[PDB]
Amino acid sequence: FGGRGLSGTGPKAGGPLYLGRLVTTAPVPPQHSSVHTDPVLLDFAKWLDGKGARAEAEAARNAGSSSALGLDLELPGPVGERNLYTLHARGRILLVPATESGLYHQLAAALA
Amino acid sequence: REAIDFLRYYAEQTRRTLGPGHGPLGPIVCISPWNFPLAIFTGQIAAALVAGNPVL
Amino acid sequence: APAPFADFAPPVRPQSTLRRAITAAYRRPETECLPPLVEAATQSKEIRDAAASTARKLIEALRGKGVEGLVQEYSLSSQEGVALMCLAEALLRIPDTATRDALIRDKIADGNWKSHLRSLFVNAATWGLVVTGKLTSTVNDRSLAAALTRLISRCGEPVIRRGVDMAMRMMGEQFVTGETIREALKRSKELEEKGFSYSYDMLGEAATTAADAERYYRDYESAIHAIGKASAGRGIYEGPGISIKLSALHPRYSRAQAARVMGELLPRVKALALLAKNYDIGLNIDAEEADRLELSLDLLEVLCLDGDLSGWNGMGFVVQAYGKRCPFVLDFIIDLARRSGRRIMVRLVKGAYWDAEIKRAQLDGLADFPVFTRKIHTDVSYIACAAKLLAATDVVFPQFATHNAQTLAAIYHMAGKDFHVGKYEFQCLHGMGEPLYEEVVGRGKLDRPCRIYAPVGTANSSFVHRINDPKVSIDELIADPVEVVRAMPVVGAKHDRIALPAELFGDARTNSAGLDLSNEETLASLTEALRESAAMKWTALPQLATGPAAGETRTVLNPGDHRDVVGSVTETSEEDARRAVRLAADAAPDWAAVPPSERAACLDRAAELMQARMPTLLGLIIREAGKSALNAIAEVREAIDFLRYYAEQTRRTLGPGHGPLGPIVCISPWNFPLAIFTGQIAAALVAGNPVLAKPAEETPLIAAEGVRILREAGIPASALQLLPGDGRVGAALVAAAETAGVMFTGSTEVARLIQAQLADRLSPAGRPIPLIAETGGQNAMIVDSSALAEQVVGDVITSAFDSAGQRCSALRVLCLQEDVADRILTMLKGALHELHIGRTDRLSVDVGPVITSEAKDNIEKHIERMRGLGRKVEQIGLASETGVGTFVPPTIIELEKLSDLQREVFGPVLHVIRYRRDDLDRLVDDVNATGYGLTFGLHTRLDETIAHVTSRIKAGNLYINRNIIGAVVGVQPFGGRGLSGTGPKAGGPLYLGRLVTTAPVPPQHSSVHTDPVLLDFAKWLDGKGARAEAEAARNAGSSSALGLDLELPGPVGERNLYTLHARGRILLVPATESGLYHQLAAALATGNSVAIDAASGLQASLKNLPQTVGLRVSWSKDWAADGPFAGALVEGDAERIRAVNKAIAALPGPLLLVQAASSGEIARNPDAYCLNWLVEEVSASINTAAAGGNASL
Ligand SMILES: Cc1cc2nc3c(=O)[nH]c(=O)nc-3n(C[C@H](O)[C@H](O)[C@H](O)COP(=O)(O)OP(=O)(O)OC[C@H]3O[C@@H](n4cnc5c(N)ncnc54)[C@H](O)[C@@H]3O)c2cc1C
Ligand SMILES: O=C1CCc2cc(Cl)ccc21
Repeated sequence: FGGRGLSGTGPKAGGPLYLGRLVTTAPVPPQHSSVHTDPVLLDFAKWLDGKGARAEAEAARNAGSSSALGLDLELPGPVGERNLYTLHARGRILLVPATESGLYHQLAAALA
Repeated sequence: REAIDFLRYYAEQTRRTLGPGHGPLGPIVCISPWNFPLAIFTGQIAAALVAGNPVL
Repeated sequence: APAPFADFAPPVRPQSTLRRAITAAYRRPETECLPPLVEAATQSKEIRDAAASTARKLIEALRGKGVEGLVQEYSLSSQEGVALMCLAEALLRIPDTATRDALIRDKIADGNWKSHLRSLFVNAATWGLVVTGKLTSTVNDRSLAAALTRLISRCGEPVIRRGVDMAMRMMGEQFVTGETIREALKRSKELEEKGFSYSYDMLGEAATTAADAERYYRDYESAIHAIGKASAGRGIYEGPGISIKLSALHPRYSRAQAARVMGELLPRVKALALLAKNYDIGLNIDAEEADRLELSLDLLEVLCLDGDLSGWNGMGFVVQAYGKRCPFVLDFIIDLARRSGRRIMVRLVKGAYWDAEIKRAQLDGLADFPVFTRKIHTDVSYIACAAKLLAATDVVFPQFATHNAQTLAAIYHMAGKDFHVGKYEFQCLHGMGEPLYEEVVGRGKLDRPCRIYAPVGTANSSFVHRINDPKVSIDELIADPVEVVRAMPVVGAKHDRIALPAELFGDARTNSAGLDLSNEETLASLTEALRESAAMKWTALPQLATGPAAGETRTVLNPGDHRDVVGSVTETSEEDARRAVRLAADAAPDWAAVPPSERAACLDRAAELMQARMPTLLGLIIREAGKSALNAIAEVREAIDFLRYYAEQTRRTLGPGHGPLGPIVCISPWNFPLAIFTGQIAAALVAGNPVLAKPAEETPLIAAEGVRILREAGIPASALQLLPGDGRVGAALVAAAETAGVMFTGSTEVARLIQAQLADRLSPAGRPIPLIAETGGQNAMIVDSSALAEQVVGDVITSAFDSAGQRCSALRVLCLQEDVADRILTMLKGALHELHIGRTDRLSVDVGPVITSEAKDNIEKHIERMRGLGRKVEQIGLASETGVGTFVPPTIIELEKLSDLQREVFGPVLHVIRYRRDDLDRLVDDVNATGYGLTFGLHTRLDETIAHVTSRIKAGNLYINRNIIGAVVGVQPFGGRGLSGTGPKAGGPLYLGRLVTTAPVPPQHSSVHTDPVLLDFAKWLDGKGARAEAEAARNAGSSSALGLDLELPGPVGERNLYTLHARGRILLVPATESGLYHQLAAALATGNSVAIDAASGLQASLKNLPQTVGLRVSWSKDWAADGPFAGALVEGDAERIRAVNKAIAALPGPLLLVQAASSGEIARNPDAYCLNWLVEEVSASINTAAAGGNASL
């Protein structure tokens, strides 16, 4: 339970991301993964590689893999009901970088 | 029931995930509403506690 | 000049009565196999009670006595358990224990596991089976990576150490008896002292190359010495033996290669048997696929009659009770034992290849399966065959391999009280059967010996699963399959949920039937039919509506041997071609008036005729087109499938409002001279159009026979005219004023010439003349380090060199991940040199000629250019006999970059490039950058790579973990994008709608998804006051089938998906603002972006677009600079449409599917622009047996 916009910050109560917010290093929640890779992230990583920013291109690819964007799960519940849980893009992320590499890392995270 | 489910859910989620590298924040202030005065009260507190934080 | 087909497939020896009885049973209906097995397996009430009691006692012992404890101790999820075992396997690839323990403590236990160790999860499908009992073909590596991170961060080093110790015990001691034969022998002493014996299996099968066969040979030879040394004179019953697989000892172990098998494989088996003889140990020949059974009998017969092997009774042979031939095979073996005086060791098994046999028989369209389809039938078969064996213990040594306590008990009591070591034995698998047979071996138990099948190296129906299932009672486990089967309503009924090959498509249509080229009766019958076909005076004539026409006559030659004259073609004059079109125009109303179901009945009758005539048609295709027998079967099957598929699609769709175009020119290629020929013509005909059939100049005879068959089936002469000849005939047909549509399959360059000719003309209704053009592909396959090299090599060899690479789908560029490139390349070159190239009237020929000398010269010029550039070129050496025809040796060329390849080379030429893992996405970019988009293959076990690659590749036909050729009608609807074609896909549901002036709604053609940019545009339209256009936009959003996602019925072990995607960027050439809005709505509703003609002057009509729509809109002054486009929408009067259609035809790159409407038509007709032609069909075929088995089966 929990919404977006004026309805709150997330993560959802009674959901698998909740405890991760209450620790300084978040764990990987159960079933939290996705085989989808954001295609713009991929385009960004190739651009970084063509630019010689090999550390950032590597970081971008790793972000694309570890992102759980596109997760699409059915949760156990009662008969006669289908309860679905999905991870989507949040929207537009404000990036406040200080350095070029910081910007590449933030952009990779947001694009992924 | 919702309070009970929060307790057991966050307990199981902890058993599935939390290890020594997932350090706590420290004291967490949990401010709850009057419309779910047990369930949301318990859910926030249980989550903060089981993640290793003392709760106000 | 050798007489055609005189040496097609002579058997290894004349088939004895006993051998013919085996062959007769090959695919015998299950209801006919089972009654005699029931009768043979019947035992007395007293014995049945005694057996049920013994089986109960065994099962009670079993249930009253690893990975699951680990999962419990650390609270692991299933994915965590699998991921842990994959980690442990990887850590065990580190040889030095202290080095591994340091890595765990210092790097792995701290979360850094990816940097220190190819995906960790390449074998996760195996570990998944271990952990969960469930099999997947591919691996969710992102889930496993998350799970591994989670479990390490939660549990740390202790869980890793426990996982490592568990995997080491399982892989070193439970999956195998030992990593080496010396180790396996050391570990066998314990159970040999308790009364077991051993048969060692040096893990080895399916040799791909001569070098691999030689490696397996020396593994067997070295093992025989080690086992014989250890046996130390214990003899064949008390002492250990060896088991071999014939497929390990020769890379071409098949009936088609029987001469090489007898000449090259047999001496190797003899040499190993001679060594086993000198040590007096057992040497057992394992049983493999059903199409190798009878071939293996020829080896068994020679060996048992070879006097050099006399005095030794250690030769053994497996027979599989799940096979319908098993009792007849046993009759043959028992007789062979009597004749030879050798006491043949006969291992009775149920069988290990069940899933693969079901899939293979379905793929091959054969009459029935060579195995039973109900497990209980295999159990009855087993017991029946045990009865036969137990009656012959004086001449054979039965070896009852089973883990099923009920099966065991039935046979134990069937055998009765008299026993001595050497009379018979049981057998079981190492690390699986010992708990059961610990209750059997030894004077304190049942006092019967058991031989353990011992591997050596580095299913809810199963007894082993059911024994561990608490919901399965002992009563269920000791149920007598013989009496259960006897009591069924139909004894031997096929399994309800498995389709016979003929019924693969259920009520939709009848699957075409193939021929079993491993069946000696079929081969003998086919030899005669093929020879007879070569004595026929095949002709092709201009067959006009008014009768055959006179013309210039030339001979048609076998491309594999120009001395072999196949027939005569009389070619069509340009004047008669033009007359044919006028005759078709005159006859068009009469054919259009034949009701669609009757037109479809013509197609169905032609399919029956082609099916009946298949053997004769095969012989013609083999000799006229240079095809192998197998490829000719596939081609006739495809023609049958087209006929039946388009007939069914007609019955599903066509009514009187779907008016025909008029005369359709069908230009077909030489590489599928019957199937593509038939498919184009059948579709046009059944859509109500009269057809001018222009076959390739190289292959007119089979075309004439196809027309003869269609006319015999009821197509009137005026509706189907045959116009043999060269491109002048094709050009005359295309240019004829009354030509209303063209279906072309051939080169992109000729398609472009046709498009330019058609651009000058409009239909009677003022629309562009439809062109369906299927053209080339520069087809790639990407292979990552998770793929199985042997599967890859087989699929590459087939995809690249089948039909001499003269498939439009043929594999042109193989992309190998760098880490595995050298190993796969070495195996590929080795497999290349096992191919037999020659005239195709021999079953042993793998690759035939290319079609003409000009084709040969063009291909060879490419190869020499690459060789001149310093590229490594691998070529098979050709025999001198190829000189009389036009052959190109199968060739492998290693390229530096995909850009080194600049043109489609239509021959048996595989290009290989290597890529770094991190460059996969750029590689997909480079593949797409050719502009082609026909077939594409991906070999990987990793879901993340599948999702990534298949979401980025732009190709019409995708293939996962299989070859990329032989697309099946209605299963992999065939056709690509870009330079590869206009679409719609042949053998797909959009095809017929292109051949009528008003397209029907295809079966299953809808989508509940609405393009969101369409929706934003419709809101913008309403904001601007364009209320009618907004409504039309919303209607287009609903009518669009973008997002359609279907699974098509096909064989087990494969998932065949059909999806509708956006085409790409549509060129919009509007005339009015309202026209622009309607065009934009049509394009957006189908997921496309647009480039709008800037010369329209309508820029002010798109002020203030939402950003979402703006992102999809470009304005184009220079259309050729802003492409490639994927289609075009045009508005204007007839002169404007003609001028735009001519300008679009001049655009470089792909042939654009153009739709045109007048402004008034846009206002009047909601379907002025048809959305069928604004989406792109994609077919994806996933081999789900690829991990070794079939989960759902
Ligand atoms: C020592 C040993 C050596 C062997 N050597 C070979 C060999 O050389 N070649 C070979 O092919 N097999 C061989 N096998 C057999 C194969 O590997 C399986 O172990 C065997 O089929 C399992 O049968 P079962 O009596 O143990 O168990 P069960 O659970 O009784 O029988 C399972 C078997 O039933 C059959 N089956 C399952 N479902 C169906 C169905 N729907 N319709 C029809 N049949 C079905 C399959 O054959 C399956 O393996 C060998 C087995 C042993 C123990
Ligand atoms: O069949 C051929 C080869 C050349 C060609 C050109 C056109 Cl316009 C039509 C057909 C054909």
